Amino acid sequence: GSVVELLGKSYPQDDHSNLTRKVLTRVGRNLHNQQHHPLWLIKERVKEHFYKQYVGRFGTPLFSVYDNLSPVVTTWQNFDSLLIPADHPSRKKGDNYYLNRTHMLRAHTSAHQWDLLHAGLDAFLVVGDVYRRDQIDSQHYPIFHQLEAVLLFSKHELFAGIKDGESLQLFEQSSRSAHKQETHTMEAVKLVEFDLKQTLTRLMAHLFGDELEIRWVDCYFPFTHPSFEMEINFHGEWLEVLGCGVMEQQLVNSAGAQDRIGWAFGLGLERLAMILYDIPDIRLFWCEDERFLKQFCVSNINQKVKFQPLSKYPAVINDISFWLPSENYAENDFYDLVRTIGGDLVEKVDLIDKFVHPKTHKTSHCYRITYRHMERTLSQREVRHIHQALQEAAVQLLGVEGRF
Ligand SMILES: N[C@@H](Cc1ccccc1)C(=O)O
Repeated sequence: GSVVELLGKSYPQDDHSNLTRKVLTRVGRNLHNQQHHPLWLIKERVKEHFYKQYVGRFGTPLFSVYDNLSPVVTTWQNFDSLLIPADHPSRKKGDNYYLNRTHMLRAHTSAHQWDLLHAGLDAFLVVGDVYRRDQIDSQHYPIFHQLEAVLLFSKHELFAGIKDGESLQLFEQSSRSAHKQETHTMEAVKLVEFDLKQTLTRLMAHLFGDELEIRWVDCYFPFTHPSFEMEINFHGEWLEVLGCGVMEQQLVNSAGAQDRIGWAFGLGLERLAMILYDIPDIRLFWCEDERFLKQFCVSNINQKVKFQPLSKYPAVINDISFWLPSENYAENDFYDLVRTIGGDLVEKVDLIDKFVHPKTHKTSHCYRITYRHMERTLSQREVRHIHQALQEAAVQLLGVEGRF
């Protein structure tokens, strides 16, 4: 219709609006605040590291923790506050859940960094549900959870370890390099980067034990420089679990935190939980199967959980092919439709073939859908009927022409 009502507020619909009822109905579910949920367990262990295991020169900073911020944010909060350019590909309608042109469900917990800095906070964690439009497989879900951490330092704290530290400065006017921002001194950046990497290495040792294999990968974000991803070697592959870096000075200065340099990080809770607990499919976080959920009810949050694998059920594979409409088709629109109709019956969707017809000039797409339930065997009848409903919905709602 013309308006969406969410959390007591009204959003007029426009050309950017792309929310689905299934996604909207999970706003407020807050799995990260559900006692004994694995995502809540990871949040509680990370909070304990900051409460008891982080120490600086001036003692432990008191990190305040915000786990109940509304996910409805403006484009300015999600993008402009973090220096994301207007033409950046992360803003595309295909990849984000937009209530309208002005409001969206946050795609990251970094959407709250400016506001919390603007409130005068120098040490904080944000934990919350985040929303992205993407592909369907065992590692991707429309809703996932992140833990954000921000720590700011004055020159007095950063240089407290040396007698003439008061003569050193956070800022200078030089040039941006791979190692630093144009207005940062190398003296400050090396100390901030070291504290960021040391804190994260220690936290991973406090979540996983002492035999973990991690590596730092240099990368880019518009809101940090220098920036890194931490990867964990798991099942023979290097997997990214977080993004981090030295906060861009324009962001810190814009929020009113003058004379501070900071580090920031964003952890993917499902990515970490899937490695820490050997959870094979991200749909298990949303299931109500006691075989999965009972395993995370522990008396001490430091108990090493040894998750017991669930039985794996057979799959039913079906292909769906259709001619795309002349304009405006996006693969994410089809993936959203599969999530709406197929739901948690669908393990993955792969685009396996595309071609252009010589006479009509139309593009054909062929998608392979793997139906596999996490809790039971699927009947051939339920998959056949659901697959047919998906074909009808694609023609009616996406304007495709069936090749069926
Ligand atoms: N917001 C980034 C992670 C990040 C957070 C903080 C600093 C740098 C990177 C993401 O979602 O990938």
